[PDB]
Amino acid sequence: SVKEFQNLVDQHITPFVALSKKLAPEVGNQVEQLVKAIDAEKALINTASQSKKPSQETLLELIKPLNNFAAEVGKIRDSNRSSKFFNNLSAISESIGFLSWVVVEPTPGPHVAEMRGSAEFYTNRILKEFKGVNQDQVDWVSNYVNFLKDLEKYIKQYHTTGLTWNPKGGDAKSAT
Amino acid sequence: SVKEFQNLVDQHITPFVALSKKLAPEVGNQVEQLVKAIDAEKALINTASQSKKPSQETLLELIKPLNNFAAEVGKIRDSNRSSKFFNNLSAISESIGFLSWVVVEPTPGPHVAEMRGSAEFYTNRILKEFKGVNQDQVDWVSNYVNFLKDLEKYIKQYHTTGLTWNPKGGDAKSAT
Ligand SMILES: [Mg+2]
Repeated sequence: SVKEFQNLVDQHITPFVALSKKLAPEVGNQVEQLVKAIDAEKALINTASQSKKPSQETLLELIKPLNNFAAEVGKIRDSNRSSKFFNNLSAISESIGFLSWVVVEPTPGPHVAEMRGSAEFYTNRILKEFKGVNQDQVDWVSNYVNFLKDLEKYIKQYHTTGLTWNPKGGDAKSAT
Repeated sequence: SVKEFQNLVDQHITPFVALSKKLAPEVGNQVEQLVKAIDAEKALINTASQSKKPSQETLLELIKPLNNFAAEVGKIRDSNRSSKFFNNLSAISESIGFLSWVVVEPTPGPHVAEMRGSAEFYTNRILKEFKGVNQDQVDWVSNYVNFLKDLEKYIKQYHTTGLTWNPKGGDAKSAT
């Protein structure tokens, strides 16, 4: 259920947001958009639990808010090359497509795993630089990597071959 | 060497530019920014061939042009999610960090290979959709993927553990 998705946010994203704001202002701002995107994703999982799978045309419309937060995540990073936190900004900007697992079938889990590999290329740099030197950096990496690992496990149990829609539900081309 | 780098460009990038412009205007526009970045990368190779390795502060300034065109490649893709060629846009935007091999040590080749895996995640989608249907899409993929594979081979041969500087050269910040 959606509570299991929120449990992942509570466990990993919560502390991650705080560490992000503590590390640097532009990392905090980029992660605020990731959090807004994650909230939108939770809402789409809930809508899908209540609705018949929509047409491809309708699906392309439902994903728009997510893609717009992804544009901003990428813009903040690409415009901050001269940040002392560029590897942190990259870990997120180069793996924000994990959000698109909701329109991937039959491999939403592998879609997230691909994006975790891209995040890790940068977070491995952060650990090499900061292990034993800045515990906030180390814990920031742990929270994001664990979030992606646990998101893949959530997908594998609850949306194994694709986001779970409801064949007896209402029309997705709706909202509230 | 500068001439061998240009040879990669002639073999793979030049026909790729023609295919891009032919496929869609936004793909042609994104690829023209990629070419400007490759032109800047060739010039840095030339600079390094004739200059002593500069300070870390100076290296950060020398790569700004490259990074500026990379930001634009990303911007065009992120702004065109309505493109009927989004996988083509993503193959480039998600791998444009291959350009940064010029500041990576001792693993510039693995750096490009990591970016090639990100490009292939998207080009494999293009091939699955278009092999047997649109030879221009197939050839577009082949040229980009072969440019990255040949670039990794070029790095292995001429800049194995890092871009080659000249310890008996001039100042990188200026020429003759
Ligand atoms: Mg990007």
